[PDB]
Amino acid sequence: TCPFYKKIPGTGFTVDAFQYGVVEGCTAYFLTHFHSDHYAGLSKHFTFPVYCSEITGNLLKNKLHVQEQYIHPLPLDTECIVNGVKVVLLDANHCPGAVMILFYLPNGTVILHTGDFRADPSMERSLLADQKVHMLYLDTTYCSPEYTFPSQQEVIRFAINTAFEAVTLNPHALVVCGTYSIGKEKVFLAIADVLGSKVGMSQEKYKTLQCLNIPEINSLITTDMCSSLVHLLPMMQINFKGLQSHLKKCGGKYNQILAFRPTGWTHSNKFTRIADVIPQTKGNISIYGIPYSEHSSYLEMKRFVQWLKPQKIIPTVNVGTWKSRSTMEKYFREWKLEAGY
Ligand code: NI
Repeated sequence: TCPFYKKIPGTGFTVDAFQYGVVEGCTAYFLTHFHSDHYAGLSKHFTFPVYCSEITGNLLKNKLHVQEQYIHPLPLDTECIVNGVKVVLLDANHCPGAVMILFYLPNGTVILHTGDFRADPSMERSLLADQKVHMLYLDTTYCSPEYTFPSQQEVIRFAINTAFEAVTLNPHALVVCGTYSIGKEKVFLAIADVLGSKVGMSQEKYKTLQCLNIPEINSLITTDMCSSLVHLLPMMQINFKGLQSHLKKCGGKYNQILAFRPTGWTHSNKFTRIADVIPQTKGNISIYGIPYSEHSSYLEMKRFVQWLKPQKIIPTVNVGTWKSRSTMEKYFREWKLEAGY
């Protein structure tokens, strides 16, 4: 049965609700982004209207074989009308194609659903600036003050500098980057760019990336692993055994692996700046865990909400324990008292 925080009141709409069969009273299903926890249940047999971004639509058609007639892509930053309700899709600064949704209800209520997001001050100058929001359904993934992390830019600078130095010192080193879903493409693309290489990957992963419009993609990615010194592997293979084996598969082209595991958060951020990060090493294999997040830090989230000043906040993450729920509600109270709303 569909939870309440996936239902938009005063509409026949749901958000990221495909794993519950036919939702009672749902006339249109919105999908914020192409991550499995959100799309789970879509397939070729789906025959209700799905509203999403252009990129998300491309992925629905090609990867899941959803039929074209049921896919309704909307342009960003554009007032559109769905079953008589004005809607706008806004960039969520999450993975490619990820959106937030603004709903303008017939009675005058305005609702923002963030989907998954990484709050940024650039959002303070989109269509949000111009009006009040009565209800915010908020991505609360990292809603606690221990979750502090660097900017994506600082993390990429660290990665590029590390990889460039390693391959310069040993031209026979291979760089590996882990992946488990779309998102975090900048990690591997920025590395390949500095080394003068393409990123080699499986045919299935190549086809996924080709679905995303990213300009100059024929230009940065390939299925020819032999001609590439940056390889993309499943995140599960980013460990000493998986990587020893990969190295075996390369037929003596390389004698060393430097691997990156972009993670959300790790407790080393509580004690260590980006510049201080060091690898785990075993033989000729080093693994760096880097804090590349596509979700708001605590402070990013706090600033977004104190700017927006919603009348009611509905959390969409960490809602399953009484202790988590209580903790988040206590922060929301603080934020409201400090900002004067
Ligand atoms: Ni996500």
